Amino acid sequence: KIEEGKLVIWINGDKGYNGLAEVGKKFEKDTGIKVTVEHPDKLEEKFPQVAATGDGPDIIFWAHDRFGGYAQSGLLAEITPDKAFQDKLYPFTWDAVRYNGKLIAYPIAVEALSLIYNKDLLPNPPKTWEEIPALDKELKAKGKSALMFNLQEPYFTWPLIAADGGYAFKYENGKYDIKDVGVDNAGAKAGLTFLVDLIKNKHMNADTDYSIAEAAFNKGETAMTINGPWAWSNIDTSKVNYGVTVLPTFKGQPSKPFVGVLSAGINAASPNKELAKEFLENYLLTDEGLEAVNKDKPLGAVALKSYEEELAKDPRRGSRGIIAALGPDGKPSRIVVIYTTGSQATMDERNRQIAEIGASLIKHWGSGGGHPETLVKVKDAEDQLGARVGYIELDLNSGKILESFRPEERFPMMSTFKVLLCGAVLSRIDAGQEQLGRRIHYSQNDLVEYSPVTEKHLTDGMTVRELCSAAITMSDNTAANLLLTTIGGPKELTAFLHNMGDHVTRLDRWEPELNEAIPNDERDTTMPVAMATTLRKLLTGELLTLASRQQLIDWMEADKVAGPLLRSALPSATMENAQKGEIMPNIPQMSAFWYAVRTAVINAASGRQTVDEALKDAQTRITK
Ligand SMILES: [Zn+2]
Ligand SMILES: [Zn+2]
Repeated sequence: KIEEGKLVIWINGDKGYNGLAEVGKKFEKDTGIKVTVEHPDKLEEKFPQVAATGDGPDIIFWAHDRFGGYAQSGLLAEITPDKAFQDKLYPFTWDAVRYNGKLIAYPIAVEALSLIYNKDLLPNPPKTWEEIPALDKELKAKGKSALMFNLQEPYFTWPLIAADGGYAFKYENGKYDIKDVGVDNAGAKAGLTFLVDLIKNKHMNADTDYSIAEAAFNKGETAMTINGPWAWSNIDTSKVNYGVTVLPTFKGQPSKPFVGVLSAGINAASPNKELAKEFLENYLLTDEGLEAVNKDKPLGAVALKSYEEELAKDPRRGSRGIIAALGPDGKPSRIVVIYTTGSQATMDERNRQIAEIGASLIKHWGSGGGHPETLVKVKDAEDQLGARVGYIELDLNSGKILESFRPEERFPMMSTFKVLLCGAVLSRIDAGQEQLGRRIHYSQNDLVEYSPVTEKHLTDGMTVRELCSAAITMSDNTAANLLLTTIGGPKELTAFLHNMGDHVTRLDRWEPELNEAIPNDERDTTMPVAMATTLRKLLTGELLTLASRQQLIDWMEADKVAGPLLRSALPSATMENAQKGEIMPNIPQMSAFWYAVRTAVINAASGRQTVDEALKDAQTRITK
């Protein structure tokens, strides 16, 4: 059935098939094997048909989502690359091509929508979705519009719908639960409501599809569009002075686009599995291989770290203190605490220094922790910032201090107290005294400075779960106060810590007053060693349940990713949108998702159905 002795490749017409062919000639010269590149019609639908009969191409290129439907039947082969190669790619790209611990494909490129804006019409793009209506009113006066994108398809509309808590299918442990769908939740409804209101207020049109949006932006008629790298060439051709940036926020939370991982899967019926893995590992997944493909058709962002760093260069309220659990894709094994002080340093300077300590930590991981170089970088941090730095690196399992610097001096906790706060919250949940979905209502007066999520939920309210997430990940100050009120205030948090053996850490004040940090003021302070030990008691033992531990870990993970610690260690517009987005579920049940959600959006857009009933009907359709 399948030719013995040569490689046949199936890649889509929109992708750089001619660029992959040049890599095919680079392999042909070195080995002496005829590399064929074919682009047939409906290749993602033809592959289930051909591979089932013991036939088909050796290597298939497609987004990872359909690849789950091949691993179920048995059409894809297991992938065995060494860590010497698995390190060269991003840790999340592999988790997109995993089915039951197995590896079914090599990740090549990452696809995610981004905000594209005309620099001539709009030099400074909006940071939030909420400011777009008033910006559209500004631009209509000049015969232009603010934003035009494909409203017909769920994929283009999802980033906004999912932003405030929407999801396709729940991912827990590793398996996607086909019964837990989040297209019906309050977050999804708020998201769709905003879109519908944009349509109702005539900032957008219900008829706008892919070609109407693309032509309107490329002709300079609209200031913004929403698209992926597959559209970049048409804009280059159009000669519009354009930038690509992070999608706007909605209710203080990032837009949540679907993440496609263009992947190269090896056919299970193929007799050339080893011959294909050589071409993919040693030829394609190199700087030179990706170069040829990216030249033919821009891939956007790539799976190979060395080449993404090069592409990221293309021109087209922070943390004084930090707390992090590292080695996280598997159970975290280390706690890091760092505090910076003084009124001299800018946040960019603070962030730069924290990143350098982070970069130093990852460099010497698995070496046993506490490498002399990292202590040098910490001392260098105190130096450059012109004020005391506190630091501790702790092994989560042993409780052993791997490194310390000013471990027993007091430092203002500031935003780091919020993890301890939500630790107390989850403790009341475990006991039956609290529910993560209990909604809390509040007024304008409750709002303090630096409250990006809470200030957009005045009419809606917020669940305890949303408050903890906003407090930790978005550092929402009002959120922390509202959570403090639930447990009884700063004295109760202090009482909670003393009851679990931490007699150092103290919270005395509310937000924003707890942030002021008067020199040597002992209010709202901790020690690096106190904080790390307390964090350890919360993340090990029986102080929280497994479910609560995992949730505390998951809040901290998003905080660590959004923060400075990992910036210089593992650093694009496509990539940054993908990092805050949703990995597209690799199940055939996704077909039911696409059908129902498309119907829901066109019905809510037209006024055929209300937003509530349109998404209820969609939810019913999925879980049927
Ligand atoms: Zn919300
Ligand atoms: Zn005490």
